[PDB]
Amino acid sequence: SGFRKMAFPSGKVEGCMVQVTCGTTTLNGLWLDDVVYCPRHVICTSEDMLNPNYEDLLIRKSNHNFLVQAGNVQLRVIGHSMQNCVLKLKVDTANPKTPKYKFVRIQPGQTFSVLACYNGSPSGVYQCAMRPNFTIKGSFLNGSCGSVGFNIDYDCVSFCYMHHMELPTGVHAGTDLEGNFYGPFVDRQTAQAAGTDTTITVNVLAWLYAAVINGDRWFLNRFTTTLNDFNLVAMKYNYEPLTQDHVDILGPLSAQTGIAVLDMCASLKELLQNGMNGRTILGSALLEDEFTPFDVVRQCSGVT
Amino acid sequence: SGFRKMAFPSGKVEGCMVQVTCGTTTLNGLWLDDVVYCPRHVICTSEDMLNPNYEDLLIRKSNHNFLVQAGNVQLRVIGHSMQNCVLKLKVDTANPKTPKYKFVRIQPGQTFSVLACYNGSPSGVYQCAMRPNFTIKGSFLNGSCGSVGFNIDYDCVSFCYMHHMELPTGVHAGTDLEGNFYGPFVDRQTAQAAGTDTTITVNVLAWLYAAVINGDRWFLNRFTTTLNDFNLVAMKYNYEPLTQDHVDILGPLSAQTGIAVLDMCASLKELLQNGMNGRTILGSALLEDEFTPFDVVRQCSGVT
Ligand SMILES: *CC(=O)NC1=NC(SC)=C(C#N)C2(CCCCC2)[C@@H]1C#N
Ligand SMILES: *CC(=O)NC1=NC(SC)=C(C#N)C2(CCCCC2)[C@@H]1C#N
Repeated sequence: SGFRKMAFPSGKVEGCMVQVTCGTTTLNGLWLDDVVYCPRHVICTSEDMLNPNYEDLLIRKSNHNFLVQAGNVQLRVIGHSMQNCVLKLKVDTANPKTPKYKFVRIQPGQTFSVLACYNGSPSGVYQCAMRPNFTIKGSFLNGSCGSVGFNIDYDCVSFCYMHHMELPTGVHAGTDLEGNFYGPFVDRQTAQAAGTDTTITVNVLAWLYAAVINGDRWFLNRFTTTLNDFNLVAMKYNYEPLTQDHVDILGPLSAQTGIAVLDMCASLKELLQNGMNGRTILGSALLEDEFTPFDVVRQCSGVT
Repeated sequence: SGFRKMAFPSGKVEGCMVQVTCGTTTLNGLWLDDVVYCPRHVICTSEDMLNPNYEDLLIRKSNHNFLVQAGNVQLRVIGHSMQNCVLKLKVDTANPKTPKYKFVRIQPGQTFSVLACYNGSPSGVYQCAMRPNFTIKGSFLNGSCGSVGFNIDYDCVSFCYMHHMELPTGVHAGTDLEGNFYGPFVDRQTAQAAGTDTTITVNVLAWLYAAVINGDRWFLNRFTTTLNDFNLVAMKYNYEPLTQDHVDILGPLSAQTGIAVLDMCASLKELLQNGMNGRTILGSALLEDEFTPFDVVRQCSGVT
C-alpha cells in the first residue's frame, strides 16, 4: 500500500548522458548508438537566442567545433546534421551503455520521468506530465537543457522529451527526440505565452481509483452521471473533456474496484462543486492529475 | 525555476539489486562488494512471521539454502551471518557495479530516495522522509522488502534504509544497513502502532524558502516572532519544535532570500493559524515537509 509520485529507475538514461560544447555554450546530450542528440541552440550564444537563424549559424560550424564528453572521455565527432530543433552528432564510438530504446511522441496528459542533468552529469529524477497546453511543469536550472524525458517498458527506454526552453512564466517547453517541439513553442528568446493549463481529467479519475485501492474512500458518493453531464461540469472547472476512449482506458481500474467509471465521474463532479472541505486524498489537498491510468495500474500491481 | 519532489538518479543502486530466495520466500537484496544484504525474514514463511525466533530458524539454514540471483546469474554463497535484522550473505564474486558507498543511520526529518524493487528488479524511484515517528510513507507492494533508501553525494551512495515491514496502518518500517530498525518496530507480524506523525518544521521552512526563490511569495507577511513564541504555535499544530540548530541550518536560505529565519517562522505561524485560504504554494495545497534545507539548496543551485 501507499501511493507515491514515482519516476522510472534512471540508470539506463544516466549511461547515455554526455556534455556537448560548441564554442562557449555547453548543454546536455543523449548518446545512443554512434549518435549524440542535443538542442540545436548549442550553436548559439545568449545574444544569438534573441533572433537565431539556425541554418546560417550552423554553416559556420564543422565536426571539430562540437566537443562531446562522456563522463570525462572525449568522443570524436565524424558528422553533424540538424533535424528540426535538435542536432545529431555522429561520433566514431557506439555507446556501450546504449539500452534498448525508441523515440516516441507523446500525447498531452501522458506522463514521463525527467533525468535533470548539468554538464552531462545527472543530478535528479522526477515524474511529470505533458500538460494539455504542451508545456511541462519541470524543475530546471541554467545548464539543464538537453536533459531528457522518458518512459521504461521492461528493458526498453522510450525517449519522449528533450528540454530546450523555459518560458517567462517558469514553465518549460521542449521537443520529442526528432526535434519537433511539443506545442507551438520555438527555440527563440521571445515572449511565448502558454494557453490554458487545464486539468487532465482521465488522470484525476485514475488517481481517484488509486485512492480507493489504498483505502482513501471518503470522497465516494451515492450518485452517478452521464458523460455529457460530467463534461458540462468539467468545462466549468477547466478540466479536459472526458471521452469514451478515456472510459475504456479506465476499465481495469473500474473492474478492480467495482466502481463504474461514471460513478467515479459523479464523485469527481461533487469534489469539483464542493471542494475537499479541508480533507486530503492520498496525502494531497488538491486533485492530482499527473498519474495516468497505466501509471496507477503499474504502481498498484508492481510492474518492474 | 520550478520545484519538484526530486529523487537521486538510481543507476548506482540499480546495479546492486539482487534477488534472494530462501526456501519459498523471495525478497530483494543489496550486493555491495562480495556481500549481499537483505531482511533476515527471508528465512521465514508467512506462518513464521507471526512469532519468529530468528536465531532458531537460522540454525536450520546453510549457505546453499540461500539463492542469490543478480539479473539472471546465480552467485555462489560462501558465508552467512545475522547482523541485527539483516542477513549478510558472503558471495564468491565482488559486484563489478559496486559504486562508492557508505552506510548511514539518518535522523528523523531526513530525506532519501527509495528504489522500489520486485524480484531484484527495479520498478520505480521516489523521494520520501524518515517521519518523526520513525515510519516512512512509502509505496511498497508484496515482494518489495529488501528495497533500499539512499542519498548520493557526488559519486558516493549513502545507504540509509532497507524496507522490512508494512504496519496495519499502511505506513512502512525498516532498518538502516546494519539491521537496526528505525523506531521501536520489530520484524514480527504483530500489531505495532505508530506514534504521532508530526510535521517536520525545519523542512516546511526550507520549502517556504524554495517557494520564495521560485516566485510564490503571497504567504510572506509583515510579522516576525521568537523561537519560543513560534514553538508554542508549532506544538498546537503537531509540528516539531524548531531549534537554534535548525535556524543555523536555514542560514544559507535566509541569506539568499534576505528573509530572516524568524520572519519566515512568523509567516508559517500565520499559515498555520489561517490556512492557505484555497491557495497553493509550489503547486501544493498543503505545507510540504519532505524537502530538507539541503534538498532545497541542491535543487535551487544545481548540485549533480
Ligand atoms: C535552455 C538553456 O538553458 N539554454 C542555454 N543556452 C545558452 S546560450 C544559447 C547557454 C550558454 N552559454 C546555457 C548553457 C550554459 C549555462 C548557461 C545557459 C544554456 C543551457 N542549458
Ligand atoms: C516485508 C515483506 O513483504 N515480506 C515478505 N515476507 C514473506 S514471508 C516471511 C514473503 C513470502 N513468501 C514475501 C515475498 C514474496 C511475495 C510475498 C511476500 C515478502 C516480501 N517482500
